[PDB]
Amino acid sequence: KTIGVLVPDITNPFFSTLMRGIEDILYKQNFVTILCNADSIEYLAELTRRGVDGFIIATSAVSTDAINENLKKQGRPFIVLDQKKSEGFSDAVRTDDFRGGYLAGMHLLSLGHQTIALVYPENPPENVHARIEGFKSALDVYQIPHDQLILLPTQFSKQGGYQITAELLDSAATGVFALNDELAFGLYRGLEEAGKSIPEDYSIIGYDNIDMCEYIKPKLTTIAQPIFELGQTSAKLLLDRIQFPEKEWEEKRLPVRFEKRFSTAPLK
Amino acid sequence: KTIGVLVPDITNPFFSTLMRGIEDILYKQNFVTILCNADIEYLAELTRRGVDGFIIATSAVSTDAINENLKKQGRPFIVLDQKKSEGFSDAVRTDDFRGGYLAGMHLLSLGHQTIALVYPENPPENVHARIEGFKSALDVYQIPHDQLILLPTQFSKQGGYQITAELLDSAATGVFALNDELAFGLYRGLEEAGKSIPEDYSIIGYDNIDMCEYIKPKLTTIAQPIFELGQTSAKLLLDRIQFPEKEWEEKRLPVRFEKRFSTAPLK
Ligand SMILES: OC[C@H]1O[C@H](O)[C@H](O)[C@@H]1O
Ligand SMILES: OC[C@H]1O[C@H](O)[C@H](O)[C@@H]1O
Ligand SMILES: [Cl-]
Ligand SMILES: [Cl-]
Ligand SMILES: [Cl-]
Ligand SMILES: [Cl-]
Ligand SMILES: [Cl-]
Ligand SMILES: [Cl-]
Ligand SMILES: [Cl-]
Ligand SMILES: [Cl-]
Repeated sequence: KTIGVLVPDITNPFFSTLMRGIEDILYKQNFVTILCNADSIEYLAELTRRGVDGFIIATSAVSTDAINENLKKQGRPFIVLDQKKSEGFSDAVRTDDFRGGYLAGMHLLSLGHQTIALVYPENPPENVHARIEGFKSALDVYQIPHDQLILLPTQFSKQGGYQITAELLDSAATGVFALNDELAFGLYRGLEEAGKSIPEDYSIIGYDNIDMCEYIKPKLTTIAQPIFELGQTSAKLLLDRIQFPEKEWEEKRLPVRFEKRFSTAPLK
Repeated sequence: KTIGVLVPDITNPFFSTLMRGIEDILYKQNFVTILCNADIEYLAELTRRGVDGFIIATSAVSTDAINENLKKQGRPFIVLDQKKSEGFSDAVRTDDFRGGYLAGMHLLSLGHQTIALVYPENPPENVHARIEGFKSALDVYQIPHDQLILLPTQFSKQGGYQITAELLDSAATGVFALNDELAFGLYRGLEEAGKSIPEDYSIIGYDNIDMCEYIKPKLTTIAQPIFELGQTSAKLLLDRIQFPEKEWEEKRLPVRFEKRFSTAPLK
């Protein structure tokens, strides 16, 4: 009666809210939900030995080999999502990353920003990469040369956003796409400390719509993933797989949406 | 080789940072750390799964469940935070009474005499100790226990947000929020009501989670040594596993005042 959830980063509200959505569904079927913070030790092997019944895997740190050796051999069904690539004989839930990046780009470009900084994790996971590709598709619509993107790779965290502020200030960028909300919060701090204002000096759009977006000032404009629902959907898929081992293999895709708040403005 | 960490609220950065401190130590001894959000039979199920030891930060795990599952099956455990002490366990605590006292003394030194307490309804004992410490400070300044504006709410950003209207028509000029998440709720509520911090309200929070340094003004707060708390809890458990008959310990770690920019002298 135990389901294991493997995430890249439990300190990110995205993954704790994901967990809450999972728990919301599993609790009703008397499953215990446990969470592992697995980034880049044999998590799967140990948890499989402990008799964990099924897994929900959101991290790329869990390899195909580890899944084959432990989950498949021992008949433990699993769901993949988020940073984890698809696997044979698993169900998946994904959100529309390409679309979300496209929406972010189109918003900044509609406001007249033409020199734009991209704040993103060095060596991004594939879902994050797809956001960047969608953003570049928006640049193509506006015929912005891809080398007018100011690339600001950093650590995927508030601290990482904070640390690239000096580079942002030394660039000609007027708008910023932060590849998650945590990165954006880092930028807020850096810009505040440098005596700058949002949106007067910089338009910023983030990604996820974690709750904190509504508690900072100005409130952060962002691409909303349906985070809680993503967790619920992953849990429902797993319960259905446990109840119906031979049901159709599914790769569900949930939409994102633009959440317009007060961290962007037309370029003057 | 698996250790179970039971927390009351994984969405609170306090508990995810706690977890990171625990992992930091356990990882080095090749232990797998798993986390449960517990506020059904967690212990019974995880004990059956062969979880080797537990770190229990939630009061939602009962003495009976511990006896029936952990003690019977020889699984050592550590208690902390919201969880009360248990026989034949080690504990690590932070100085809650002191922290509340520091918060009260700070607001009172600034001239605030009508103060609001924003706290969780049905507070756990550690949070109650903070409130008692705060009241001790009010005693030093001979503030009746009356003026104190009592604003119980849900233990969350949303809870802090939702008691803002109650705060606004009180005579309070200073606020002690019983954690940083509650304080963030107040920021949002006060901003939307067109108020300023600290010009209209002095606010002091509790925990010193990372976000305190990313909001504006930066939040004045009582720091718990969160990461170190997790590390200490993990070290105690490993020592108990290596030395089952070592001294039973109740470690207590200090708190400290983090003065930032969300308070100011009353004008
Ligand atoms: O915010 C954390 C990011 O990493 C994950 O991949 C999530 O999709 C989220 O956007
Ligand atoms: O911030 C969460 C609070 O609940 C817990 O009891 C912690 O000590 C912390 O202050
Ligand atoms: Cl969230
Ligand atoms: Cl949040
Ligand atoms: Cl803010
Ligand atoms: Cl949702
Ligand atoms: Cl959500
Ligand atoms: Cl079937
Ligand atoms: Cl400040
Ligand atoms: Cl011993």
